[PDB]
Amino acid sequence: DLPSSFTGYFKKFNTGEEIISQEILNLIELRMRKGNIQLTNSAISDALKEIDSSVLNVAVTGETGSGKSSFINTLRGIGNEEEGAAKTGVVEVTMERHPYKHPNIPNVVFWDLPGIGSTNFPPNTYLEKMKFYEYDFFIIISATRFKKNDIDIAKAISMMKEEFYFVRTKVDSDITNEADGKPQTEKVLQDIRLNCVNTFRENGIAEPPIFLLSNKNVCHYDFPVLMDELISDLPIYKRHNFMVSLPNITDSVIEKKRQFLKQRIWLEGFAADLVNIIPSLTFLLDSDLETLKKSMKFYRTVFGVDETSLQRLARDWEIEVDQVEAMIKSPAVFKPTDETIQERLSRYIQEFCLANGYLLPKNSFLKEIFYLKYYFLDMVTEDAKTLLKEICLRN
Amino acid sequence: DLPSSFTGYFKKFNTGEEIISQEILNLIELRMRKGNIQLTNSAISDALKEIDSSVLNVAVTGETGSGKSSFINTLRGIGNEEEGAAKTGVVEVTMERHPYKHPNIPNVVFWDLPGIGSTNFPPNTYLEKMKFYEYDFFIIISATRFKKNDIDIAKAISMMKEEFYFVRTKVDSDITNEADGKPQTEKVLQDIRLNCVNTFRENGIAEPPIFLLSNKNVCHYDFPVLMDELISDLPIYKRHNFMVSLPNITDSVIEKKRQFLKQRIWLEGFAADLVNIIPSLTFLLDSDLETLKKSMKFYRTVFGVDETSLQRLARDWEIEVDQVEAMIKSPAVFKPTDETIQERLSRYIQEFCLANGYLLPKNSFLKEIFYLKYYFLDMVTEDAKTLLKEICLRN
Ligand SMILES: Nc1nc2c(ncn2[C@@H]2O[C@H](COP(=O)(O)OP(=O)(O)NP(=O)(O)O)[C@@H](O)[C@H]2O)c(=O)[nH]1
Ligand SMILES: Nc1nc2c(ncn2[C@@H]2O[C@H](COP(=O)(O)OP(=O)(O)NP(=O)(O)O)[C@@H](O)[C@H]2O)c(=O)[nH]1
Ligand SMILES: [Mg+2]
Ligand SMILES: [Mg+2]
Ligand SMILES: [Mg+2]
Ligand SMILES: [Mg+2]
Repeated sequence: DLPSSFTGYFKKFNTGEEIISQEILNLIELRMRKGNIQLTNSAISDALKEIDSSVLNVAVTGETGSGKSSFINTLRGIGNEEEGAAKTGVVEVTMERHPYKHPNIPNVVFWDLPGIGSTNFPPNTYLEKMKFYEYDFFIIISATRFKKNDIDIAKAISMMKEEFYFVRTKVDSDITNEADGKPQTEKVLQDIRLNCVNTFRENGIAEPPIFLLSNKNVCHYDFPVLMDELISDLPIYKRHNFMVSLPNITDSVIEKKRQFLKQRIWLEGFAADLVNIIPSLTFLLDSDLETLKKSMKFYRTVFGVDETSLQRLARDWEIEVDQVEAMIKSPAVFKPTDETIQERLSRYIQEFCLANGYLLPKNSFLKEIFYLKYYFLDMVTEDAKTLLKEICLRN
Repeated sequence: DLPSSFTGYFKKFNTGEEIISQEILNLIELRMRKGNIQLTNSAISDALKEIDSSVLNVAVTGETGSGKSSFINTLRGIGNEEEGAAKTGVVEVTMERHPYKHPNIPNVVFWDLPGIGSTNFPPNTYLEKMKFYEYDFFIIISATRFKKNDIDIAKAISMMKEEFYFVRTKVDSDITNEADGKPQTEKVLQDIRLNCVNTFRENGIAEPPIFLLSNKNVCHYDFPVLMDELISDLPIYKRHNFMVSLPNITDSVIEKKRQFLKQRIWLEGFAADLVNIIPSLTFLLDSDLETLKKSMKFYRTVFGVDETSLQRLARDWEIEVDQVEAMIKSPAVFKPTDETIQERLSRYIQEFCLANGYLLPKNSFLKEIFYLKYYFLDMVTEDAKTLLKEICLRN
């Protein structure tokens, strides 16, 4: 039956890839069996509302000149040259916090916090004037080893039953400087991980795990692990909003993004009344057409394959966007061509259903718009991996 | 007579533009009158030797993340991307000094000094392990206001009868952040100059003058004044080597460079035996031809009009060097063209002497090579100003 099926699509994903908890999924299944379409749709819409309305506030504290402002621009996927991005080299020194919303996901805000050092208030008033209660978790950055200042902040955070994370930036510079001129014969990474703990263990018991990374190289070292760790500690419903905002550094992250978005499509489709009508018949409406345009540009912006991000492969090899656009099939979706869109989308739907079935029990179907979303999602995901390969060979 | 004339060319320059002191010029004039060509030439060659052999060691101390490493690359005229330049963002943290010679003037070495803060030794051993006696003068950098650490270093420097200079970097970021969003109605510069003194005056009496500048904008604010101030405090004979290494930020600096080089040409010409032979006759030798090539590429590298620096106008407007080379007459000197070089240099000499005479009393002349140097020097200087205009309109 339908209740059985909706429950199961959630099962093909991993336990850490759940867009919604098992507590609510069983609540939706229960309502569905009741037969009251009103309450069922409402519960699903509420779940979607909870996810979409979910706000994440990340507080970042750290000594000057470590890479925390560049760390803000890194996760946001923004260069250190833009005006909307955090000032990457220069430091504010306002004793005043400044928020930074994600360019694509406004519900994601990063806070650059003044180091306790150079604050003009006793740490008792430091934390209060900060308003740290509002944040979901803390990120602690240090360019070298973590000093007492940073450590004392950590202890307070741990004491308040909140999560914190130590981030050691500029690891690339250490390896380069230490290795420079020496023979070919990952020792630097091991020395730094101990050095951070050596200062920790001196005053602070039970040194926590520390992540060594480089804001200039998001794809290597412990950068991937940190993102994975942050999501797991976050509440189930909060993972969705944060996940899509993360940098597309690997195929795993890209695929993970696809998986979450796939579940949201499933949810959205179910929130809408199901039908007995097979898609790919007659023509689509302008309203549903515009909704696909908004959904498409949303998927493209998340996987960094949007026209704005298409500006940044043009600089990698000095190659115009058109040339970059040819590799991927994303931009060539809403392009005015002789081959109408009403006849083009009619083609996408047929290929998808023949290869993947209708995803639902016989005689039951999702609205046409939802099947197109799965197709686009798959298309953009594949494009992200294709674009990724070209990116990795350079720089 | 000849003694009278050699003395006078030095007089047409400013008192602060003297490549050599009045104490030695009078020594050269005395020897000349004696008639002993041996001692006279030797004295001049010694003067040239003293200047050329002159070594300058600049120690730079400062708290982390102010712009002192970028300050090293700024004066050297090197980007923050090169390997030979000081690591511009990242910080060494080796508790160990590192030298940086000028790319064109090896006798100019900049030292990035670890802040007293984070040194593991008492300041009594700090100064000693530093070996600060070797430096001619100190540059003190601070990204905001100067702390007790910096101030105590300053007091010790002042106490040792040595010159020091306070440099406040990143002033551009302060003005931008403070002005951001506000109406059109130089207040920021006045507030910072007092803030530096406010911390100074608290413990340190007689606040010294402080220079506000930006490593991202060498041409504006107090950057020009600092260079002028540094040279004046330096010993006469040491000015030459440092001057030519300085960034070509203004016409005044470029003209000043020309003036010093003009005096050196004069000296070099006099060190060589003078003749009764007029130049621009017959043909030049390959040895003198090669000497002109070395002297030309030397002048071009100083005024930043060399082929290496010609790479950096190509990025300003995305314009190939050839296009940049057309504006200036520097690169088109040693280009294989139908119009031989033996006939080309024969043209430069005639135009120069007709417009500027022989610079010496009747029947007396400098060697041909020296007149060509004056011509090239003038040509390169004019090219520097021409190139400067194109640079200033952009960025
Ligand atoms: N090699 C390397 N350099 C880095 C890294 N992160 C930052 N930097 C360097 O440090 C500068 C960035 O300073 P910034 O990020 O503002 O420091 P911060 O950690 O944000 N703290 P603050 O906000 O006090 O400055 C840049 O000039 C850049 O060269 C990194 O991961 N690797
Ligand atoms: N706006 C602005 N930013 C600057 C200036 N100087 C440096 N910066 C910024 O700060 C970083 C440079 O750090 P750096 O120069 O190494 O600091 P420093 O003063 O050399 N001291 P240290 O050697 O300890 O780092 C760059 O990322 C750059 O954005 C300046 O004059 N203006
Ligand atoms: Mg910041
Ligand atoms: Mg929490
Ligand atoms: Mg340095
Ligand atoms: Mg001195």
